[PDB]
Amino acid sequence: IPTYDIYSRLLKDRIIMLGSQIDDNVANSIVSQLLFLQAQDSEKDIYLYINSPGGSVTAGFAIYDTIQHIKPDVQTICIGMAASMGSFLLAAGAKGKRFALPNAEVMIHQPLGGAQGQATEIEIAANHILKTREKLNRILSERTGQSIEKIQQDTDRDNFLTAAEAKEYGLIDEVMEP
Amino acid sequence: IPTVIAYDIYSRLLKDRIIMLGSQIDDNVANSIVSQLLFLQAQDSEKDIYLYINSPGGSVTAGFAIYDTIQHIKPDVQTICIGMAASMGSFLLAAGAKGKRFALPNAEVMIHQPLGGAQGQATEIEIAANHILKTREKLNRILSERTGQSIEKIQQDTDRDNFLTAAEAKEYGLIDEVMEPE
Amino acid sequence: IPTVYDIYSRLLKDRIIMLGSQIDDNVANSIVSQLLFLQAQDSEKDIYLYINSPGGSVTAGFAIYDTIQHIKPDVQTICIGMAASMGSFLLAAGAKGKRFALPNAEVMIHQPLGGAQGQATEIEIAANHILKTREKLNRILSERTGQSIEKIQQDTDRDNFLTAAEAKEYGLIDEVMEP
Amino acid sequence: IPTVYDIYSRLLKDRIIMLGSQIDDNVANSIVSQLLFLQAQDSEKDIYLYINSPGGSVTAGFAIYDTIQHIKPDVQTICIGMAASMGSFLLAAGAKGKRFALPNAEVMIHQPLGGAQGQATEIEIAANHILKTREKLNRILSERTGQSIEKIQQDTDRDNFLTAAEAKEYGLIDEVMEPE
Amino acid sequence: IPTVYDIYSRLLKDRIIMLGSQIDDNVANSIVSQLLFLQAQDSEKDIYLYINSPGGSVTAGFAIYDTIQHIKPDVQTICIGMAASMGSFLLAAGAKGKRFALPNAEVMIHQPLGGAQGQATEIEIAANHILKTREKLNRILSERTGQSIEKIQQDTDRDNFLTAAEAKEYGLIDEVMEP
Amino acid sequence: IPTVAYDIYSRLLKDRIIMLGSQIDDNVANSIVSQLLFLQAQDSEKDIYLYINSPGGSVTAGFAIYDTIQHIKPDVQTICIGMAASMGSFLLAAGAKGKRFALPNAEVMIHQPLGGAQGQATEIEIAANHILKTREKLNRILSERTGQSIEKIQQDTDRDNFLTAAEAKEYGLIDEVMEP
Amino acid sequence: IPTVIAYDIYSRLLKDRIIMLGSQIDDNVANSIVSQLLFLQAQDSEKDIYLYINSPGGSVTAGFAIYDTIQHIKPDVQTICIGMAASMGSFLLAAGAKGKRFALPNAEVMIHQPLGGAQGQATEIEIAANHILKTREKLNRILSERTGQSIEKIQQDTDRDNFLTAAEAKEYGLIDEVMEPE
Amino acid sequence: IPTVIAYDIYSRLLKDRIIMLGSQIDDNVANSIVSQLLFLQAQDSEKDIYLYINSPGGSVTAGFAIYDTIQHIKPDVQTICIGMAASMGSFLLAAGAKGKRFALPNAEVMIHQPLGGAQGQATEIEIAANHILKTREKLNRILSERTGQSIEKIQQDTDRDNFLTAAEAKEYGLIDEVMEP
Amino acid sequence: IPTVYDIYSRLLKDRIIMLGSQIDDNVANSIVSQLLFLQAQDSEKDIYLYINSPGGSVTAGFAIYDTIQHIKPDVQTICIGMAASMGSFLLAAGAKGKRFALPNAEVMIHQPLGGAQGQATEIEIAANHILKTREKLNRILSERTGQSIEKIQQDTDRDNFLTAAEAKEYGLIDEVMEP
Ligand SMILES: *[B]([O])([O])[C]([C][C]([C])[C])[N]C(=O)[C]([C]C1=[C][C]=[C][C]=[C]1)[N]C(=O)C1=[C]N=[C][C]=N1
Ligand SMILES: *[B]([O])([O])[C]([C][C]([C])[C])[N]C(=O)[C]([C]C1=[C][C]=[C][C]=[C]1)[N]C(=O)C1=[C]N=[C][C]=N1
Ligand SMILES: *[B]([O])([O])[C]([C][C]([C])[C])[N]C(=O)[C]([C]C1=[C][C]=[C][C]=[C]1)[N]C(=O)C1=[C]N=[C][C]=N1
Ligand SMILES: *[B]([O])([O])[C]([C][C]([C])[C])[N]C(=O)[C]([C]C1=[C][C]=[C][C]=[C]1)[N]C(=O)C1=[C]N=[C][C]=N1
Ligand SMILES: *[B]([O])([O])[C]([C][C]([C])[C])[N]C(=O)[C]([C]C1=[C][C]=[C][C]=[C]1)[N]C(=O)C1=[C]N=[C][C]=N1
Ligand SMILES: *[B]([O])([O])[C]([C][C]([C])[C])[N]C(=O)[C]([C]C1=[C][C]=[C][C]=[C]1)[N]C(=O)C1=[C]N=[C][C]=N1
Ligand SMILES: *[B]([O])([O])[C]([C][C]([C])[C])[N]C(=O)[C]([C]C1=[C][C]=[C][C]=[C]1)[N]C(=O)C1=[C]N=[C][C]=N1
Ligand SMILES: *[B]([O])([O])[C]([C][C]([C])[C])[N]C(=O)[C]([C]C1=[C][C]=[C][C]=[C]1)[N]C(=O)C1=[C]N=[C][C]=N1
Ligand SMILES: *[B]([O])([O])[C]([C][C]([C])[C])[N]C(=O)[C]([C]C1=[C][C]=[C][C]=[C]1)[N]C(=O)C1=[C]N=[C][C]=N1
Repeated sequence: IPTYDIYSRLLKDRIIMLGSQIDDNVANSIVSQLLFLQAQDSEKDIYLYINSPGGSVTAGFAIYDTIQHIKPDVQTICIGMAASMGSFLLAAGAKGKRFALPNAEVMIHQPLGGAQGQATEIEIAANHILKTREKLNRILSERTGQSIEKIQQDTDRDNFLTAAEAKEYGLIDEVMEP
Repeated sequence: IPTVIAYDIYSRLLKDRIIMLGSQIDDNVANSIVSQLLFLQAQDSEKDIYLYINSPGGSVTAGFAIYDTIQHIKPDVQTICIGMAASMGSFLLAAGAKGKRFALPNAEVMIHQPLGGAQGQATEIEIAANHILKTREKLNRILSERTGQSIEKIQQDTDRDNFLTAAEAKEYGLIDEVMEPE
Repeated sequence: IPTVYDIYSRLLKDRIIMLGSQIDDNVANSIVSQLLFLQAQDSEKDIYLYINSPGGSVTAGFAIYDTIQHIKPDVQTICIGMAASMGSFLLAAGAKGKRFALPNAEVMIHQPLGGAQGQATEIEIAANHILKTREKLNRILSERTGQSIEKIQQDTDRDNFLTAAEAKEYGLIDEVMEP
Repeated sequence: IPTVYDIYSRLLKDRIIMLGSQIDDNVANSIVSQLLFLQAQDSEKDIYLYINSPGGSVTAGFAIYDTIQHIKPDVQTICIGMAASMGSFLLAAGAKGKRFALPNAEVMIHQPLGGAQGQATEIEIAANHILKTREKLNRILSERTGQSIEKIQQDTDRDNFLTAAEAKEYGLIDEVMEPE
Repeated sequence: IPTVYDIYSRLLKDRIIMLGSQIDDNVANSIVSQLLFLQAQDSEKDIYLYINSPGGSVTAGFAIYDTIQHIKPDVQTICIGMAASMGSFLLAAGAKGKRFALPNAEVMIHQPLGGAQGQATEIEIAANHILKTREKLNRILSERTGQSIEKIQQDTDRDNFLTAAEAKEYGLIDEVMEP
Repeated sequence: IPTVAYDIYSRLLKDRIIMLGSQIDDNVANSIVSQLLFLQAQDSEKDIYLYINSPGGSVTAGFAIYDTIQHIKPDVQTICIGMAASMGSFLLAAGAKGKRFALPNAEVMIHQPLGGAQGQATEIEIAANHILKTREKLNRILSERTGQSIEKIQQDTDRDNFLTAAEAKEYGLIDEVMEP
Repeated sequence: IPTVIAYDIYSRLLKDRIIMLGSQIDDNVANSIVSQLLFLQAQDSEKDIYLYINSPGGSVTAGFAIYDTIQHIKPDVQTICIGMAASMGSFLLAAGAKGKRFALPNAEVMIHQPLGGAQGQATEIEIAANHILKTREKLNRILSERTGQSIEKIQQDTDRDNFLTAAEAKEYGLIDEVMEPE
Repeated sequence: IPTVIAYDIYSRLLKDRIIMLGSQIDDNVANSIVSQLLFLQAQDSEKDIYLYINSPGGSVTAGFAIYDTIQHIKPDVQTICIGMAASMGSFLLAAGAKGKRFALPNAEVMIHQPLGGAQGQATEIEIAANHILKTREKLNRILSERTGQSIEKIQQDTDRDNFLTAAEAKEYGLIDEVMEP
Repeated sequence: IPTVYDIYSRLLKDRIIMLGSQIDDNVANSIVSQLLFLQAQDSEKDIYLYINSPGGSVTAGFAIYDTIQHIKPDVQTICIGMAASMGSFLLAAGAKGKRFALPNAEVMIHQPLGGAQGQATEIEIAANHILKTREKLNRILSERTGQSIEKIQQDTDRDNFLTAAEAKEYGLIDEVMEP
């Protein structure tokens, strides 16, 4: 905001700041930043700070798949709160390089959505959101080491975790101490 | 709206065992129709009742309050479609006493599958989808019994809005006769 | 609005029905109930249906139309002011020889209007339905006026305003009621 | 709103109809029904139509106009307050010799108003219709006032306010009713 | 709202009319109908018109004004609360000698208000009409109060509030009604 | 709306029939409670028939009805038509034992209470404790009325749970499916 | 949108012949994408262009502005689905250079039939219905050519919303490869 | 929105004599397109101009500001339909230099009669009706000149919305060539 | 909007001013500022004012009109699209011999529009003002076209649409610019 703006100045040092809800506009910007940083240097780590209430699942997967596709390691650092698709992206950082600050919060839960129309249309929408949850649970299981059954049970309702609990859960690797 | 020497016009027709269904079907309408049906049975459990239907449809459970009351009471309930019987309106038309389901010649009948909505967590959406799918299975089973068509044919024919003339509704089994002028 | 009965209830006692609004399911339900009541009171005496209406729902209009044709009494139709769209269709539906308009009353005919929203498949279903509805209206209007279906189709493509004398020449009414 | 009957129903018992609002289909249907009822009660006795109206729908006004001319009784018209637009047309439609205005009542005449939207072909249809409607109104008003159609056309091009005395000079009424 | 008849209908039985609202065409239609009804019942007995009104439409007020002057009975006018604008004009229109205000009633006089929109020619027509309406009001108020038209014009250029005693001095009423 | 002078519902009340056919709020409960009290005063022994087609509503309003049913001397039969959901299914289960019915295609739905809380953490805690105690109260009564364990009721009301009339009988929410 | 040593991030990617289509498709978006394609061809008529697609779809005519420009220009336009390619977005994904249409492993693809509206006289509704049906036939024919699926199968599979994984989109022929991590 | 170095993408294309119409046509759009056409004639009075058209149409008088400017200036203005050219958009497509009017293969063209509104006194509605009818006659006369169809055929073919494929638009005379790859 | 100058800034370098909107105070102050700037750059060279405008505020238009007459350079006016109301007034205000319209440009002339609300005295003031404003516009338009004031008054009573050829015949422009 102070004028580079401050975010452009941090991007020069390979730091991307996610500090909002995740929608297609945010995801397209984050993806473009990741591809640019890879083009600048395919070896150096990238740092993705996350303070986000979540957002669109498909927008989040644009970021997730780009993180996994590019050559650089992407460190993830939770400040404030990583909720919903934000906590999914926090867990998507390079293994060994996923962090939270000591008073940061992590929240996990199941996807939300809506369906309107004919019974046949509602069935299609329900099957899609159920398949999307299975996809999220399968990946979270791979990234945390927890069973798919445990992820399913633990996301049935809003589940708030301290930074220490998120490390225990396998969502992060370390609580970043001063 | 007008008054007869004092009854409003619908109260006057109710004295002759005629019930007019001429609106969307919601709980308020169903409560009134059920009450009229129970009242008419208490007055005379043998005489026929006449239910005129001009309705775009409405709530499935409100329609089933009327449907079940029709089947519970002793009097035959004749159904007469004027104008249009759509959605739950055509379901109630088909629910009239066998042999006593009618449509006037230019009345229209429309059948289709139920509509609804669901919002919230994936598990809540799944519960709502399962509920509306089961409701459709229930409606199709009854319509099959009342029309003679197979459940599979009902399912195919209600996937989208399906408009029938009075003559087509008779051929389908939704009514027994097209009422020709007296 | 005034009391004597309200004024419309007082006229109903003399077998007069006033259709003086847009035609919707509520209006059709009331008119059909009045027609059925009058037939039950006396199945031989004429009924008088005054029409001042901009039109309205086609299915609501057909509830009235089919009830007129079903009951035993002749239903005279009398246009005052304007009978447009489904209003002019009901005007033409009165007992043959007993369809009237006052000298400065206006009659308007046109094709049905509607809407469709959604998938291409759903728009196609809605279009086929409104087109079949137009064919149904045109066939009946042809029968009631003596005009060919082809002429009715041409003459309803756009709004077509008729004077009372032109409505008689067209076959929508039988007589212009003079003082 | 007072009860005696409400006050209007009580006056209707004495063959008086009160027009005190804009003229739309609901008002016209009521007035036509009152006129038909009064003729059925007695086809010989006069009816009195009081008019305080800003005007309204032309077709609704013609429902009233044609019913006045159709029925057997003379319909006296009495302007109180203001008879504007379709209201002044109905004032002039009273039985000749029995059209009145009170001394400070106002009369306004002007041409019809309307709207049109859509394709050029549709706008043309709507324009032709309102122009034919104006010709019809002007022709009848010429017959009822004795003024030429050309003068009626000129005098209604814009809002034209008349005193009661001016309305009598114009032929819209027959007499200014002075205090009894 | 209470019932005895509702309270106002009960007062009308004793020839009392209550004007307690803004004056519009609906109110004038009711007041005029009550005046005609009372004259038809008895053309000699006085009528009592209570006035608590902020004013309203000039033509609606003149419907009432001309009916008061037309009918045979004397119409006493009694201001309670406030008689403003067309309300004070109607107060002054009561039978001479029978116009009253209660001691703390307020009277306000001012010039007409209106609006005009459109072409210059239309604005000119509207301005001429409201100016001619103001001249008519001033001429009648001059006759009713005994004040010159020139004085009425000056005293109504802006809102002019009067006590009951001042209204009597002005000629708008004849007496302040004491207990 | 029709008249028999009685409206149709007043006419049914003469035969000890009460129709609950809307959402349950304080106004509806006030009306139902008053009808129950009136019927007891007319005849303290004869059965009352309460038809239920309701999506539910306020818990405290529902308990005004519930406690009145249990307080009065007459048995209250409950008859579900259409749908008895949420507090509606609670009241259906509250009818006199042996006299709780559903029509064959009527639906029953049970779930836990819903609410909201806003303000300071202390205020949110008070509101949360209140809705949890309210849920425990509902579940304890439903367990007594159905014969199901409290643990099963809690399990079966965690989310919306739709039951057919035959399933509602098997569950213990009603005693019989009313056949034609 | 951050700035780079001065470019905004998207202008910086355009320097390397990368176009980001990351919103609903309307005339404004199509004007921008078409102008970028024309500019890139003018810079170099031989080098590939990369079109990233994360779009819920949008206007069919706006999508065809982009589609026809992709086919008209000389460079191959690679298409890469990230996140979701739905409706006209999945149609443009399938429009990339054959062999150079990609989706990331967790990207979603959705296909369905066109949506629209019609209001007015019966003859106007008929004109609008005929137009949207002809538009659907055009989309299906091109999608058949681009995927290898029959027109009949496309019609069947787009009757309702049809969600596909990246792997299923490859089997369907909408893309050529699922891009696995580098 | 993207920048080329500094030009926005549309300014960079204008440097190569390309004008992009990609919106409804209102006075603001017409002011901009007229200004670009004047500027390009000032930069070079001989070289062709390329006007891409993807437009639902819009104001007739705004469209005529563009139309008259195309005919007035010395350079040939090529018109290229991408997406859709409807209503005044198809009128402008047909207004390009003869032999240099193009549509891409899946571009749509739609022709129809003008739309408008009128409110007020009968005399004002008559003035408004006469104006829109004269405007329709003007549009039909010019479209006849530019397509080679008779005025009577243009009138009949524009009574309702009339959608054409690119190939149908060429046969009609609205364009000269379907641009193939 | 096209930018490196925007396109309008580039045309201003060549002494071209583009009027392409309604005329309000913001537009007038921009146009006046451009005219004054151009005069300061070169007081001898012509200025070109393109006009496509539905009109607007009379006083804003007179800010432009008086500036055109005040500065030394000839201001050519060129109508493209439509010059209506104050737009056609400004079109007629260009240097004599240098007022143009393109062949399919339209010109519309009519009387001023406005509004007035409040006391009768206030409506009278507003009516007198718009009437004097119309007299001022007609007198200037008479001078710039050669038509009598009486003819201008008659021809602007309602909306009067003119082709470019008719506007030349009327005297609002000097030439229809052919290709
Ligand atoms: B969360 O709350 O951020 C969650 C992500 C996940 C890891 C549990 N996101 C969602 O549940 C979103 C909510 C949303 C709906 C609509 C617009 C934007 C965001 N859901 C989806 O993206 C969704 C919904 N239905 C089907 C598929 N995806
Ligand atoms: B119809 O359109 O009348 C139809 C009845 C038919 C298929 C026999 N009714 C419905 O589909 C209604 C629509 C509706 C929704 C919400 C409020 C009122 C009406 N559906 C339901 O009643 C419904 C929806 N979801 C689940 C169960 N029931
Ligand atoms: B008219 O204008 O009254 C006309 C009747 C005439 C052609 C004999 N009615 C309609 O066109 C109505 C308009 C309408 C739309 C929506 C609500 C109410 C009225 N159309 C229909 O009733 C209709 C019927 N079937 C299909 C589509 N529209
Ligand atoms: B007046 O102002 O009441 C006037 C009557 C006068 C000329 C004898 N009436 C109208 O101009 C009405 C206005 C109106 C429009 C819409 C709803 C209600 C009233 N005009 C018409 O009735 C009309 C308009 N266009 C065509 C035909 N009739
Ligand atoms: B007053 O404020 O009541 C006043 C009356 C008079 C005795 C000075 N009335 C008006 O000025 C009204 C205001 C108004 C009320 C309701 C509708 C419209 C206007 N003015 C008019 O009645 C009127 C009369 N002729 C022209 C314009 N306005
Ligand atoms: B149900 O949905 O009818 C249910 C009743 C129960 C037996 C499962 N009712 C509620 O959950 C209501 C919802 C409501 C909220 C606000 C106003 C009206 C109704 N809840 C309560 O009444 C409630 C909520 N919080 C605390 C106490 N009571
Ligand atoms: B999709 O949902 O994006 C779809 C494209 C197709 C490949 C399945 N687009 C549409 O269905 C659009 C929806 C829309 C409507 C209105 C404005 C913008 C977008 N339809 C159309 O573009 C359309 C509608 N009717 C006729 C022709 N084209
Ligand atoms: B079209 O749909 O773009 C069409 C152009 C023509 C070639 C058939 N445009 C119009 O019909 C416009 C529509 C419009 C109305 C109002 C504001 C903006 C656009 N009509 C006019 O420009 C018009 C309307 N009435 C009179 C004169 N011109
Ligand atoms: B026209 O429509 O541009 C016209 C000018 C013509 C007669 C040469 N202008 C006006 O009539 C404007 C309309 C307007 C009203 C309100 C805001 C903006 C524009 N009228 C006036 O500027 C005006 C001037 N004096 C008094 C009242 N109105």
